[PDB]
Formats: sequence, C-alpha cells, structure tokens
Amino acid sequence: FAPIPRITWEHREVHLVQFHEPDIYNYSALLLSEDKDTLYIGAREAVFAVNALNISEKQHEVYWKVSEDKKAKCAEKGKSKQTECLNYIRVLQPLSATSLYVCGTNAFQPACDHLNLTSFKFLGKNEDGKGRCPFDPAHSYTSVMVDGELYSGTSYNFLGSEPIISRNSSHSPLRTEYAIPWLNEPSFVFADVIRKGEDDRVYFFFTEVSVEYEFVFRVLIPRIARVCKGDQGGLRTLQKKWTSFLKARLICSRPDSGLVFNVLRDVFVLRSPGLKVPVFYALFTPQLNNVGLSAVCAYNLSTAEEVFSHGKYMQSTTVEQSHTKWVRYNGPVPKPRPGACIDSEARAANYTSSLNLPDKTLQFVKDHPLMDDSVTPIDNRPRLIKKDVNYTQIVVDRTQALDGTVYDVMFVSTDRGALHKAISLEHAVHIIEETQLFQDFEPVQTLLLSSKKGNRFVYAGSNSGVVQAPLAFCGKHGTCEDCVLARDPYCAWSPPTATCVALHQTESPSRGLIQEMSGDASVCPDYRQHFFKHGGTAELKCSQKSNLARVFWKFQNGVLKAESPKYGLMGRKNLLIFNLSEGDSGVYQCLSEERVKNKTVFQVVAKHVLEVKV
Amino acid sequence: FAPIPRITWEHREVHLVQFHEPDIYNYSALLLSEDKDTLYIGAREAVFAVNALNISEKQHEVYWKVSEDKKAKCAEKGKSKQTECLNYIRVLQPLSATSLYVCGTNAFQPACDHLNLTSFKFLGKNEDGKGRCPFDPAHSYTSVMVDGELYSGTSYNFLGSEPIISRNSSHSPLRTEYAIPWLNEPSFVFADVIRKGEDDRVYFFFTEVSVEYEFVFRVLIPRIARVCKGDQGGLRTLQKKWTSFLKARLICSRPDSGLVFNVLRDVFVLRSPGLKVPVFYALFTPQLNNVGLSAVCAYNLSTAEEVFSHGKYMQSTTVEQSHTKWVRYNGPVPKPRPGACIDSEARAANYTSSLNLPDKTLQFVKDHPLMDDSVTPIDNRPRLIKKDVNYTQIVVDRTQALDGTVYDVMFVSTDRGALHKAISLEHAVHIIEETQLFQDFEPVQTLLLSSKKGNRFVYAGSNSGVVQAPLAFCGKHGTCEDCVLARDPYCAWSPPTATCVALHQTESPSRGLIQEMSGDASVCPDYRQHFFKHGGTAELKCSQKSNLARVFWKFQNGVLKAESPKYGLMGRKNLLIFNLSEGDSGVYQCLSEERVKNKTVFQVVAKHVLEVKV
Ligand SMILES: *[C@@H]1O[C@H](CO)[C@@H](O[C@@H]2O[C@H](CO)[C@@H](O[C@@H]3O[C@H](CO)[C@@H](O)[C@H](O)[C@@H]3O)[C@H](O)[C@H]2NC(C)=O)[C@H](O)[C@H]1NC(C)=O
Ligand SMILES: *[C@@H]1O[C@H](CO)[C@@H](O[C@@H]2O[C@H](CO)[C@@H](O[C@@H]3O[C@H](CO)[C@@H](O)[C@H](O)[C@@H]3O)[C@H](O)[C@H]2NC(C)=O)[C@H](O)[C@H]1NC(C)=O
Ligand SMILES: *[C@@H]1O[C@H](CO)[C@@H](O[C@@H]2O[C@H](CO)[C@@H](O[C@@H]3O[C@H](CO)[C@@H](O)[C@H](O)[C@@H]3O)[C@H](O)[C@H]2NC(C)=O)[C@H](O)[C@H]1NC(C)=O
Ligand SMILES: *[C@@H]1O[C@H](CO)[C@@H](O[C@@H]2O[C@H](CO)[C@@H](O[C@@H]3O[C@H](CO)[C@@H](O)[C@H](O)[C@@H]3O)[C@H](O)[C@H]2NC(C)=O)[C@H](O)[C@H]1NC(C)=O
Ligand SMILES: *[C@@H]1O[C@H](CO)[C@@H](O[C@@H]2O[C@H](CO)[C@@H](O)[C@H](O)[C@H]2NC(C)=O)[C@H](O)[C@H]1NC(C)=O
Ligand SMILES: *[C@@H]1O[C@H](CO)[C@@H](O[C@@H]2O[C@H](CO)[C@@H](O)[C@H](O)[C@H]2NC(C)=O)[C@H](O)[C@H]1NC(C)=O
Ligand SMILES: *[C@@H]1O[C@H](CO)[C@@H](O[C@@H]2O[C@H](CO)[C@@H](O)[C@H](O)[C@H]2NC(C)=O)[C@H](O)[C@H]1NC(C)=O
Ligand SMILES: *[C@@H]1O[C@H](CO)[C@@H](O[C@@H]2O[C@H](CO)[C@@H](O)[C@H](O)[C@H]2NC(C)=O)[C@H](O)[C@H]1NC(C)=O
Ligand SMILES: *[C@@H]1O[C@H](CO)[C@@H](O[C@@H]2O[C@H](CO)[C@@H](O)[C@H](O)[C@H]2NC(C)=O)[C@H](O)[C@H]1NC(C)=O
Ligand SMILES: *[C@@H]1O[C@H](CO)[C@@H](O[C@@H]2O[C@H](CO)[C@@H](O)[C@H](O)[C@H]2NC(C)=O)[C@H](O)[C@H]1NC(C)=O
Ligand SMILES: *[C@@H]1O[C@H](CO)[C@@H](O)[C@H](O)[C@H]1NC(C)=O
Ligand SMILES: *[C@@H]1O[C@H](CO)[C@@H](O)[C@H](O)[C@H]1NC(C)=O
Repeated sequence: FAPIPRITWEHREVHLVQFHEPDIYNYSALLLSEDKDTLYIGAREAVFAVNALNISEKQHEVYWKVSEDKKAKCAEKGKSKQTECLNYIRVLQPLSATSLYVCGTNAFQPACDHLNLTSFKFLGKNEDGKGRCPFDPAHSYTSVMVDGELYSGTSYNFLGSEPIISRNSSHSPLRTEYAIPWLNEPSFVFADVIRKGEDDRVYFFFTEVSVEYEFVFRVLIPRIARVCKGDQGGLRTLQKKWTSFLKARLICSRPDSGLVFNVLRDVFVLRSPGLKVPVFYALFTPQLNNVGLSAVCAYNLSTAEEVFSHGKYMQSTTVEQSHTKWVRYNGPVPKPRPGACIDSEARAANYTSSLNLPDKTLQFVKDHPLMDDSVTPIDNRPRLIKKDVNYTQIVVDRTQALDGTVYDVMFVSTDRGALHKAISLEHAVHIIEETQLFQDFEPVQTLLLSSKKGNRFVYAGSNSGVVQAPLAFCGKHGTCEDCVLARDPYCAWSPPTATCVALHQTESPSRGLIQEMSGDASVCPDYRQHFFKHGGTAELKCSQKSNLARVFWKFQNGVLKAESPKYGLMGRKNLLIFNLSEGDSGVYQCLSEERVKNKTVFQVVAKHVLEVKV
Repeated sequence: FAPIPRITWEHREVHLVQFHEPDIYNYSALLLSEDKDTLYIGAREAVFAVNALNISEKQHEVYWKVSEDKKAKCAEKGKSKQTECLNYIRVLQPLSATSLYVCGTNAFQPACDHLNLTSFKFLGKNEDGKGRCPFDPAHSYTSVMVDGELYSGTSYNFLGSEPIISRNSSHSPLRTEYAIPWLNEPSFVFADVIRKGEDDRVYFFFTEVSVEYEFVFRVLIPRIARVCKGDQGGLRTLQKKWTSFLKARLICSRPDSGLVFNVLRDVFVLRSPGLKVPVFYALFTPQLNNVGLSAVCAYNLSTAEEVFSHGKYMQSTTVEQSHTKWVRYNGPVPKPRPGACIDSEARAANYTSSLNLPDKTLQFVKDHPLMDDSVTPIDNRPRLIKKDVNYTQIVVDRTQALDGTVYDVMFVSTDRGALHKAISLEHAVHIIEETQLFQDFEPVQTLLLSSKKGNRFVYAGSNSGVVQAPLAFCGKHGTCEDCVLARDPYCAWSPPTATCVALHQTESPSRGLIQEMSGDASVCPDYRQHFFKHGGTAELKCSQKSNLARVFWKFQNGVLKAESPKYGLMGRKNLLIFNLSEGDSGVYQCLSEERVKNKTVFQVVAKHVLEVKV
C-alpha cells in the first residue's frame, strides 16, 4: 500500500484561486478553450466563462433555468421539485471556434442547445437530448465530441432502465442493442477518440454487472470498449446499430494480497509528447468490502488493441436448460473479422463500409460483443494502491526531471475535497504532497489538467464551486535539504536566488541547479531568543511539514526526554519547561528525523536561546 | 459497523492471571477437566495441568520433545530444523476419567499417545496419527472426541495436498473421498457432535475453494457439514467411506453494503440452558480486500437441519465440453434420502445400517455432497460487523440481566492479544469493554469459556503463554452512574456495599440492586486541593475510562476554553493554567459528556480547589 502524503497543505497555506456563483451549485462540467486561457464551467442551471489564469475573474455568464410549470410537471412524477427537477448541465463540448454544444437534464426532459460564444447566449435550438443526456442528475453519463458528432454513453430513458452508447450523427445515427450481452446495467465513466487505411476508434469505459462471473451477489466488472469512427451500421441486420462494438474486462488487482478493484471511477489518457502509444490511467475502487480503498492502474493502448484485434471472443451457452453461462469461443471466426474497422484488408476484398459487410460477420459481432481475454495493466499490477482514501478523479502529467528521468505525475482527487500528488519512484509509491482544495470537504466530482507552457494548472469541480491549483508549490520549501527531500520532479533548488524553484518554469540556469530524486540532501552546501521570569513556564514552538518525520528536543547537546515534572510536550512538537531556574538557561534545539531509503535525515527545525531572569 | 470498545483496560489495570513455561512456546491447545478446576495446556513439545482457578499454579508437566536424528531427518526434507521440525500438540482430547488422547506434528511424523492423568506420563502407545493430526504446524486441523472415537478434519499427508474428514474408529473406520466435489482445498475451523430413533450428528466447519462460484481469482466459501455418528460406510461402493457427508454454504453478509465475509475463522456452539435448539456463533473475515474486517454471524441449528433434510442438492454438469459447472438439481431424488441418517423411517423399510442402503442412494450422495441452498444467519444478517480489527476466536455466554432480559455475551479475541466483550443491544452492537490480554500483542490463537458457578473464566492461548480473565470487572466502576452506563448485563450497583457488583456471583440482595441496560443513570441516588506559587503553572489532572466520552473544563461556573496564552490542554484531558495571578484561584471542574440514546450524560470527573500564593 502507498504511504501517507509526505506534506499536507491546508487551504490557508497555499495560493488557490476559487470560483462559485451565489445560489448556483453542482459545478460538474469543465471545458477549457483552444487558447487554454478561458475555462468554461457547466453548473446546475448555468454556464460561465472564466479567466483560466485566475478562475475568480468571471468573464461571461448564461443561465438555463427551469419554468415552474416544468418543475411541477416533474414533481407530479414523484421527483424532488427543488432537487432533481432542475437543469443539470451534463454535456459541455466544443462545437466550433464560435460555439459549444450544451445538454442539461432539464426536469427530466433532456434538452440540447448551441451556446453562441460571441454573445454567451443560447441559440434556442431546443433539441431533444434523449440518448445524448441523462434525465436524472443521479444517472451516469459520458460524452466525446468527435468531428462535430456527439458520441455519448448514458441512459436512454427516465428510469434509467435502458442504457445506450450512441452517435447523434444526423447522416448516420448509430446506437447499441438493448441486450444484456451488449450492456448489462452499465455506469458510464469515460470516453475519448484514439486517432490513427486504419480508421480512428472511439473508446468507452464503464462498470456493468458481469455475465462471465457468478458469486454471492451480482459482480460488477470494469469494461474497456471501442467503436469505429467510420461505422454506418449493418444493411439487413444491425440497421442503425454498431457493427464495431467490442468490449473486454479491465483488470485492476494484486492477487498475492486478494485485492480486486472491480469498480472503475475515472480514466485519463496520457498523450505522450515522446511515446507514440497513449497510456490509459484508470482509477478503481472495490465493489466488495470498500472501506475505502483506491487503486490506480495504467493500461498500454497496444495491449487493449491486441485483445480487440486478435483475442478469442466469448460464447453464451444454454446450461440445463434454463440457465446461461459464458465460455471462451474456440470455434470458427468469420472473415472479415467481426467488430473490426474498415481497414486496408477489408478494402482489398471490395468492402468500403459496414453497410457492405457479410451478414455472417455482422451476426457474429451482434451475438459476441464480449472478448475472452482481459485487458491487463502495464507491469501486470496497479501503479498505486491506497487505504483509508476514496479517490474520485485522476489526471497525469508526463514531466522530465533535472536528470532527464521521466516521471508520470498522478494528481488524484478525494471524496473530501483533497488532491494528492503521487509518482511511482523506484518500485514504490511516493505521495509528494496533499492539498485541501475545498474548505468544505466537498467531493471532487470533476478534474481537468492544463500542462501547457505558462498556464500549468489543475481545475477541480465540486457541488460548492471550482478550484484552480498549480502543479507544484516549490516556493513553500525553505532550505535546499527541504527542497531536495520533497522528491518532486517539478522542484529544484536555486543557490543564486536562495529559493526552491519550479524547474521547467523559472528563468534560472539548468546546469547550476540542485535536484536528487534519491532524497540525498547531501548535494546541498549547508536563534529565536527568549527571556522568561524565574519559576515560570516556557513553550518553545517548533513545527515542520513532513507527516513522515518525527521531532525530538535537545538541550545542552543531549537528547532531552519530555517527561513530568520538569518537561512536557504540547501537541507532540512544542517543548514545555515547567519550573524555570538558573540551570534551565541556554540553547534548546528541535530536531527532525525522517527515513528516505535505509538512511535517516536529521534536520534542525528550531533553534532557541532561553534566558531565565532573577 | 460496530462502535469502538466503550472502555479499554490495560494489562496493568486489571487482574489477569498468566501462565507460560520458560523456553516452551505455541500454547495452541486448551482443554478443561470434568470438574472444571483443572485446565490442561497443549503446547509445542509439552503438556501441562494447571489450576484453572489460578492458571499460574502449575500442577503437572509432561514433555514430548523430538530427537536429533528425527529433527535432522525433517531438516533433510528441507524443513526448518528449529521451527517446523518440533512436536506441536494438535490433538488434546478427553479419553477417560484417568486419561487424555494426545497427538503432535512430531517433525512431520504425526504421532498419537495416551496421557496417563494419575502419573502425567505418556503410555508410549506411539500410534501413527496420519489422518488424525497434521504433519505441518502450518496446516489447518480440527478434532472432536465422540464416544471415545476421534472425529478429525485435517490433511492426510506431508505436503497438505490430500485433505481428510475421518473417523479413527478401529471397529468402523471411515473417511471422505479424495475428490473436488467432497473437499476442494479446505482449511478446517471447528467440529462438534450435536446430540439427539434419530441419530446424533458430527458437524464440521471449514473454508474451501468454491465450485458453484467463478470470479477473477478462485473464491473461498465457508462450509457447514455433518456426518451421522452411526455411519458404517457403503457395502459395494463407499467402502470405508462416509455415506452421510453433506455440506452447504455458510453465508455471512450485509448486501445493501456489499459486505461478504467468505472466510470462516472460528465457531462456537451456544448450548442454551433454556433454548432446546443450539445456536452456532460463527466468526468470519472477507477473502477480498481485508484490511481488516470481522463479522459475527449466529446460525440456528434448525435452519442448517432444514437444508440437509429437505434442500435440493447441486448437480455437476459438462459445459462445452471440457468445463464443469454446478447447478441446482431438480431431478428425481432417491429414497431413502441420500446423506440422511438411519432414522425411524429407514428402520421401517428394513434398513439397520449404511451397510444395507441401496446402491442408488449411496451413488447419489457420492456424486452430490453439495446442497443448493445456503445456510443463512438468524435475522438474515450478522450480529456484529467491525472495521480496523482482525478477530481470531469467539465464545458466547447466555446471561440473564437483573430485568430478566437474556443477553448473548460475545467474547471476541484479536490478532493483537485483545478481548472484546459485545452484546447486540436494541438493534445495535454495544462493545462493553476491551482488555489487553497479552502485553506482547501476541495473536489469540485459541479461546475457551467456563461459565460454571464459581469458576466463571475465559482462557486464551497464544504463542507466548496463556491468560485467565473473569467475565466482568464490575469493581473497576466507581460510581452508580459509571456502573449503570457500562451497560454490562453482568454488572449491577449495590447501594448498601457502595460497590458495583457482579450480579449472579455476589451475595447482595437482588430486589435492592440497580441496573438499567438503557443507560439511564437517573435510577441512581446522586475536591483535590492545590496551592501554587504566583506566576507559576498548574496542571490539573483529570481522566475517565469511556473511549466514547469527551472531557471539557469549567472555571467559575463557566465552560472554560483551553486556548493560548492563559490556557492549554495536555493530553486532551489535563488542564494547564499558565500565568497564575490573584484571579486564577478557585474551583476548577473537569466534566465528561457521552451520548447514550439521543440524550447526553454529563458527569463530574475531577473537582479541584486551586489557591495561588502571594
Ligand atoms: C506499450 O506497448 C507497446 C507494444 O509493444 C510497446 O512497444 C514496443 O516495445 C518493444 C520492447 O522493446 C519494442 O521492441 C524493441 O525495443 C528495443 C529497445 O531499444 C529495440 O532495441 C529493438 O530493436 C526493438 O525495437 C518495440 O519496438 C516497441 N514498439 C512500439 C510501437 O513502441 C511500448 O513500449 C509499451 N509502452 C509502455 C509504457 O509499456
Ligand atoms: C447539487 O449540489 C447541492 C449543493 O450541496 C447538493 O445538495 C445536497 O443534497 C443532499 C441530498 O441529496 C442533502 O442531504 C440531505 O439528505 C437527507 C437524507 O434524507 C434529507 O433528509 C435532507 O433533507 C437532505 O436532503 C444536502 O443537505 C444538500 N446540501 C445542502 C447544502 O443543502 C445536491 O445534492 C447536488 N445534486 C447532485 C445531483 O449532485
Ligand atoms: C431456531 O429455529 C427454530 C425452528 O423453528 C425456532 O423454533 C420455533 O419458533 C416458532 C416461532 O414462534 C415456534 O412457533 C410458535 O411459537 C409461538 C410463541 O409462543 C406459540 O404461541 C405457537 O403456538 C408456536 O409454538 C415453534 O414452536 C418453535 N419450535 C421450536 C422447536 O423451538 C427457534 O425459536 C429458533 N431460535 C432462534 C434463536 O431463532
Ligand atoms: C511458535 O511460537 C514461536 C514463538 O514466537 C513462533 O516464533 C516466531 O517465528 C517467526 C517465523 O515463523 C519469526 O519471524 C521471522 O520471520 C522472518 C521472515 O523470513 C525471518 O527472516 C526471521 O528469521 C524470523 O523467522 C519470529 O521472529 C519468531 N518469534 C521469535 C520470538 O523468535 C513460531 O513461529 C510459532 N510457530 C507456529 C507454528 O505458530
Ligand atoms: C452569434 O453571436 C453573434 C454576437 O452578436 C451574432 O452576431 C451578429 O450577427 C449579425 C448578422 O447575423 C450582425 O449583423 C451583427 O452585427 C452581429 N453582432 C455582433 C455583436 O457581432 C451572430 O449572428 C450569432 N450567430 C448566430 C448563429 O446566431
Ligand atoms: C444531432 O442529431 C440531429 C438530428 O438531425 C442533428 O440535426 C441537424 O443538424 C444540422 C446542422 O448540424 C442541420 O442542418 C439539420 O437540418 C438538422 N436536422 C435535424 C432533424 O435536426 C444535430 O446537428 C446533431 N447534433 C450533433 C452535435 O451531432
Ligand atoms: C470511503 O467511502 C465509503 C463509501 O464508499 C465510506 O463508507 C460509508 O461511510 C458512511 C459514514 O458513516 C456510512 O454511513 C456508510 O454506511 C458507509 N458505507 C459503506 C458501504 O461502508 C467510508 O467511510 C469512506 N472512508 C474513507 C476513509 O474515505
Ligand atoms: C496410570 O498411572 C498410574 C499411576 O502410577 C498407574 O498406577 C500403578 O498401577 C499399578 C498396577 O498396574 C499398581 O500396582 C501401582 O501401585 C499403581 N501406582 C500408583 C501410584 O497408583 C497405572 O497403572 C497407570 N495406568 C496404565 C494403563 O499404565
Ligand atoms: C485409532 O485407531 C486404532 C486402530 O485400531 C485403535 O486401536 C485399537 O485400540 C484398542 C483400544 O481402544 C485396542 O484394544 C486395539 O488392540 C487397538 N488396535 C490397533 C490395531 O491399534 C485406537 O484405539 C483408535 N483411537 C481412538 C482414540 O479412537
Ligand atoms: C488486519 O489483518 C491484515 C492481514 O489479514 C493486515 O494486513 C497486513 O498488514 C501487514 C502490516 O504491514 C502488511 O505487511 C501485509 O502485507 C498486510 N496484508 C494484507 C493482505 O493486507 C492488516 O494490517 C490488519 N489490520 C488490522 C486493523 O488489524
Ligand atoms: C485575480 O487574482 C489577483 C491575485 O490576488 C486578485 O488580486 C484579483 O482581484 C483577481 N481578479 C478577480 C476578478 O478576482
Ligand atoms: C495464585 O494467585 C495468588 C493471587 O495473588 C498468588 O498470590 C499466588 O502466588 C498464586 N499461586 C501461584 C502458584 O502462583
């Protein structure tokens, strides 16, 4: 299990910019512009444009509030008039340079519209968002705009009994089948297009009730799925339906410890400036006995692609003679491959679209959407497993250290408004710091990263507002030792400026900078006076930031024992000399000790010169 | 989830009698005599007889140490010469008035013998305990002596690859089949005879790899099983094999919370003086994501009896065409019923023993040992679910309160040498107290209850020694309020003696005693002076035992705020007045507040009269 966050930053001790509109709640949708300087917020009954560099600067505002006759219609359907019967923005996507595509629950009448960016006024397109947007603010939902066409995963109805992964195309509308083999009680988590003869694919991530597994209760299972951008459906069968829909198990577990995380919470696509293949960073929690635990598994796209392209499918079979069981299909697979895209191979066999695929192949995919092979993580284990924390959303920044060693920086939000910064150091997790983003411990519902030159920020939304944080707080570190010991690839010590700087931001010289991810503060170069009355009591204040260090006191060059009657420890860090007399005068030193590898790192926290009067 | 233990007793603050022999370890077997005054301890390479009333009084001792040629033989087989290659006592059972039946691992040569009680010397019977006793001190094991015949569940071999539930009878030896349907990687937990035409039954409890369930990893499942005392095996088939072996799922879970506890740790049989039917109190932990959690489920014997007597069996089937799946069997069941005992019905159809049962019935049971129905707990939920605690063994005492309301008192041991006392109050768990039995936090391996008049004790064994504790510490409670607030059915307040007494032990008058399980201390009838120097500092000590209460201070009839500079709180309970002056003199009161139901209970903990000198 991952250790405790090395340093805890109170909302008070760091520079965090906040945004909220009075009487406006549920800041669940976040979208930043092309230029990255304008962040758009989708809340309950409102859409805003804020300066992404200072979220507190409100630029534009637009509302989409529900009428009383629509609220009462919703309430008459036994829903909560002042809770669920309101317009929760669920779809906030780029449409053009001059517009956004917006959908809201709208007292259970999913409605879509175009937000005119030049005016920040809605165009009144008033489209029926049934299938595109959920009815209930409680229902799961995911959407990705690909080539001005919305690819959405949510419920097709009011009750949330009909799930749907569909494309609102207008030219070629396509949707999933309303069948258990296709989708079995899913809870949508994330979707994105993975761009390139070879066609683009639109991946979907969700948790659904498993068909392959049987246990005491119904077992959930994380799913990775994909569809082909060029899909047009089948001609005779799969009319207006996906022909390219294949899914597989997403497995996040440490078995030598019986830890299985079968509930997917978030998915982030690490788009490597260097690496040609994207890495999905997926966030999971266990369905069973969650108390709570969180795990972060990283999946190489190539792995998943290997399953969808060459993996054996699963067959459903009748078993004695009213039951259905699912097993590996070892029978003959049709050609062209069921679920495959219109690639170079297909085009050679005179196949231009799904509309001209053989009925043999189309029937196969319709009856075999599920793959036998699981999609496994890189190094076949989670990147991080944490206890006593319920992680909510994830973002990852691939950063180059001073050394040139590349670290994948994990920003993980909690259900209590906190953000953890973690890196997988040499075969062990290091949680650099934790920051309390929300003073009200509101769970971070959404998280969004901008790693772009200048505007390097993380944006977190909750029901109470939005928070803007940098990727590091290098300046909070006082000494070179403190700067190095942090083991943050973002932070380096600058001897000329006598400040711990943010490497890859500051205008300090690279060649003349200090950073050691080993934590060996050895690479570094290197008195509060008091006058108290006789008989009186002294409180010598001492504090440090490491949650992984312990402090001890020293008087007259010896390790002082804070025991009654002469001594006491107030708050485990502040020394208390009780009965002051001639001999108590002199130097009192507060020291810290923290283990890095095998070695211990002692640091002098406080220096005190106590003088007792006569 | 169950709250935290109301009061924590340090090993220091309670009267606990301890026993251990220098250089003797692993005190895993405990057996008390008929008279209940002599407790026999089975350790590694030794057996002792101690006064059960004062375990520290060693009465008798006997050793059974392994020879160097036997240790070296064991070590040559790649085992640990100074760890596993020693005689761990595994079987410590009553044989007669003048003898005990003892088996030890014996450097992987399971050996049995008779301990002559009149001499406390072994008889040298030197029986081969293969099947009766495990080879490895790591292997699971269970045994019950029924009518001078040992019924044992353990491994049949060195590697622990062959499991076995068998009867060392001499007249009619019987054992299980070495087949997955019968036993699939079991870990034995407990066994006992459930006594009465109707035959007696010998129940077995264990955890084994499930055949009915399929998940990411192999799923374990707790099992309740039984065999008939009168079994003699089959004549043509099941030659020297159990014909009465039936098993079923033992289910301990809260599903509205996704909590499943599929690993059985201990089983206790509540033999009710009043209730005609015994209740099994079973202790479970989860296989998946245990961090750790413990649950206590109580099962009514009648329920289990209903499954074994009328439940539909499970069939194994071939599925496409190399796999095996298990489903409910809805086909024709033979008569006499497979797995049933030789009852009144069978005897009418001229069946005297298993040896004369039709081959039809015998073949059925051999191919269908597993039942389709699960054995569920009373009120279909656990009696207790606890987090942050790994419970090891359980005992239950059915006790009558002053009111006459019967409480089933749960004594639960932990893997850190602690004992919790819990009762299921009105639809909520109340953990009365917790006691640190082992100063070395050694896990309690075995637990044994003597609820008998006079000698009312709990005996706990660990690798470091044995501990003797009473069932209550009524005397530790100071006031009537404190006595009542404890909500311990064992404790009552005595106004004449001004002491909190143990109801059903003391010679105090029943009619003139105070006890309220509601916790309403309203039924009850109803100054440390200091003189400190001017300018000096005062520490006003205040403490109480409730882990569920918080203390606040009062000065000059007002709730004082322990904030800098004038005030401070040392250890969250001790008040610190910093700069003494004329006005600081007077009465300082430490008060406690604890919620019972809705209401708060304020109590005056400490009274102080502080006088500041001039
Ligand atoms: C994600 O999965 C892809 C799929 O294989 C990984 O890519 C491949 O990794 C292998 C492993 O070495 C490469 O093979 C060879 O690399 C050595 C190293 O220099 C080279 O000397 C050999 O001549 C050969 O090229 C393979 O080329 C490479 N292919 C691609 C397209 O990347 C990828 O590394 C995985 N990424 C992660 C983070 O797991
Ligand atoms: C949108 O944001 C608002 C802002 O907090 C969320 O409001 C909160 O709603 C919950 C109920 O869903 C309130 O909890 C209470 O639950 C008990 C249980 O029955 C009920 O008896 C109480 O009357 C109350 O509803 C919570 O107090 C409330 N917060 C505030 C400040 O009023 C809202 O739930 C969010 N909606 C979504 C879809 O996230
Ligand atoms: C354990 O399971 C047994 C199996 O049923 C339970 O025993 C039975 O409980 C029923 C429930 O009432 C008894 O039926 C009736 O009880 C009422 C109460 O006075 C009486 O007025 C009716 O005339 C009738 O007797 C049934 O007789 C009883 N049978 C036996 C053998 O006990 C038992 O109570 C369960 N114990 C626990 C702790 O769950
Ligand atoms: C019987 O009781 C003794 C008394 O404590 C138990 O002794 C303990 O045995 C464990 C190993 O099983 C020792 O732990 C260590 O494990 C590491 C891991 O490789 C190893 O490198 C060390 O050399 C050592 O073996 C533990 O220190 C030891 N306790 C003492 C005081 O020596 C014994 O395990 C118990 N046997 C059974 C079957 O319960
Ligand atoms: C989007 O909003 C802009 C903002 O007004 C609209 O711009 C006006 O467009 C009309 C022609 O249609 C011009 O005559 C006005 O002078 C424009 N005003 C401004 C301030 O630019 C634009 O038309 C809107 N687009 C749509 C589709 O409604
Ligand atoms: C969602 O589907 C509707 C259904 O057609 C699309 O609506 C058409 O939109 C185009 C402009 O993009 C208009 O020219 C057509 O006249 C519209 N027809 C109808 C019937 O509405 C809509 O554009 C789709 N939206 C997205 C984001 O894909
Ligand atoms: C982690 O999240 C779980 C829920 O997923 C929390 O468990 C709930 O805690 C509340 C608080 O009293 C209880 O009322 C609920 O009944 C609990 N539900 C379940 C399923 O346990 C858990 O407390 C959280 N823990 C941490 C460390 O974040
Ligand atoms: C059990 O131990 C007792 C203790 O000695 C044995 O008792 C002796 O028995 C012999 C006859 O066999 C008598 O002559 C001795 O006088 C007895 N001595 C005592 C002290 O009682 C007894 O024999 C042992 N039982 C077995 C089976 O060996
Ligand atoms: C375990 O099985 C052995 C096998 O027979 C039993 O041994 C017999 O024990 C009786 C006395 O109980 C002797 O009279 C016989 O001569 C013994 N025969 C053999 C071959 O040993 C043994 O008693 C059984 N033990 C238990 C506790 O049931
Ligand atoms: C409860 O028991 C579990 C084991 O069943 C403990 O978990 C182990 O804790 C040690 C301590 O560092 C680790 O080294 C092991 O790797 C852990 N194993 C597993 C499977 O988690 C757990 O810490 C115990 N917790 C409590 C509160 O008793
Ligand atoms: C932008 O941030 C600065 C930094 O303190 C602040 O002074 C300024 O008022 C902010 N702008 C707005 C509109 O809040
Ligand atoms: C029995 O317990 C008493 C109580 O203190 C003790 O004094 C006595 O020595 C114990 N007996 C033995 C043999 O330890």
